[PDB]
Amino acid sequence: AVKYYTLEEIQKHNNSKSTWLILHYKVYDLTKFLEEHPGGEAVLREQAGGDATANFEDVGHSTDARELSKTFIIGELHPDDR
Ligand code: HEM
Repeated sequence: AVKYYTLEEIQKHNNSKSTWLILHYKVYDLTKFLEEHPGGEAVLREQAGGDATANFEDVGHSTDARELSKTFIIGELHPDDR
């Protein structure tokens, strides 16, 4: 099965308690990854609650980075909001 979230729900997760963002229609919970991110936590908090796909691809993340990102997926963006 798969859990779907709306943009309205995702937008709420951008505080000190929770940080979610969207990448390629998938929802990632990066709350506990903030301090481990090689690119820093500031670049993640700025995109929190929205779609960061372009910025993610813009810096050109490596294969290892993409493989690791999969562990943070909690669902997908609801089809109606795509
Ligand atoms: C899905 C979560 C993400 C993971 C697992 C992740 C992981 C990493 C890793 C492992 C690196 C080191 C270089 C590499 O291996 O490519 C990196 C660098 C970087 N990341 Fe991310 N990243 C994520 C999301 C993002 C997002 C959404 C942004 C921007 C909006 C971002 C901005 C950067 C920046 C600025 C660097 C530095 C690149 C450089 O110095 O060339 N990352 N990230």
